[PDB]
Amino acid sequence: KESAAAKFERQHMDSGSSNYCNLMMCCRKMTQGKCKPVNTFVHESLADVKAVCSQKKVTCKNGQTNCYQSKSTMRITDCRETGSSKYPNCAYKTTQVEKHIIVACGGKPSVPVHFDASV
Ligand SMILES: O=c1ccn([C@@H]2O[C@H](CO)[C@@H](OP(=O)(O)O)[C@H]2O)c(=O)[nH]1
Ligand SMILES: Nc1ncnc2c1ncn2[C@H]1O[C@H](CO)[C@@H](O)[C@H]1O
Repeated sequence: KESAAAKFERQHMDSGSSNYCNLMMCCRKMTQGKCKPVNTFVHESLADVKAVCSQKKVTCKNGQTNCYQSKSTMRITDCRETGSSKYPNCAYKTTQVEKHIIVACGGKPSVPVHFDASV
């Protein structure tokens, strides 16, 4: 069983083309069983992302208060399923932007365990 922190790294970290999401959603296993409809990859170092856990506290979309917002914008890519997408033939629109990220943090040490939003 993969931990929440490991799942966060696999689905969201790509510390670092229109086919980017199509390749990544597949390699990171977000197209098995169903096409994950929306996902965000963060291109900052794992250290910079883990640091968000000690940055600005904000409320989580689900109501929890263990969420934090990055102090700076970060380079991210949003992958969104296209209308033509249909499992097992998933298809994604890739959009790069620079925005702040909001993540839920948990564990000891407190590390990201869920990508909540970009803002
Ligand atoms: O900007 C956003 C907002 C939400 N999500 C994702 O959308 C899914 C539904 O909220 C969540 O993934 P999960 O199914 O693993 O919990 C969350 O990570 C993103 O990737 N980016
Ligand atoms: N605010 C949140 N805090 C922690 N985990 C969350 C939150 N929203 C969704 N999740 C989920 O993401 C985790 C993925 O490992 C699940 O364990 C479940 O907690």
